[PDB]
Amino acid sequence: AFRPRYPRALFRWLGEVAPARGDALDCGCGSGQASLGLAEFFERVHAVDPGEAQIRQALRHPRVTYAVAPAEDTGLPPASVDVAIAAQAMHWFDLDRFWAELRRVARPGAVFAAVTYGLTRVDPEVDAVVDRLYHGLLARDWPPERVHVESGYRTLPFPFPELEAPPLEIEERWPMDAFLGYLGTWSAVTAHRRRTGADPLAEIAPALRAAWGTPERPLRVTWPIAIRAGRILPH
Repeated sequence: AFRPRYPRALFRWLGEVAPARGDALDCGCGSGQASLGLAEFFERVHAVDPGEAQIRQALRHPRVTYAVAPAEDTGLPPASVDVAIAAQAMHWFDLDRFWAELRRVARPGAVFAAVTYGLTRVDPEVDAVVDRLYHGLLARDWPPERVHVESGYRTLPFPFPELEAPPLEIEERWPMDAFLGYLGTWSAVTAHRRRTGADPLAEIAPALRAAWGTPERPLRVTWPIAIRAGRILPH
């Protein structure tokens, strides 16, 4: 199964807004899914996640240092970070302890960005089918509400003077089978199977093929990126 990747443009934007390009902190890094992206624009990447299994499987890079730690207690030296990102949903974060930690590690002007993405879009025919899946067939099966990440962090209590983030999107070039594989990663798809014993992707596949046309043809698939960003400490 394949998953959307944050684009180079996101990391490039972080490289420009940061006060310098020395040190990036990846807060809740999982297995390094965004860490290598940061490494393109920042000299050192410090990546933390509390999950030992995630860190054990993390993708090695010469300039990325991983550690098992919560985002709120990184162990990093104070005043050592130019940018910090949380791009895996701020999972299990105590926001107020987290903000204290960012203030401790930040250099003057350092940027924090909470980053997520929204519902995949392809074209209007395919989107109608996806909308029926997401809002219709899976409506009872959405996972427990995570108000902040679901709002694109619009609702996140955010204590830092904010930047205006530019419009950005994830872009992939996927044939139908890759796109179905991706839909199969949604929590709601698993939950639907647990509840009904039926595969909702099998149910929608005829309609999806009709919308797709020739299933082997790769289409441009996008996801809109949502960012809430600001300066942790003043310049």
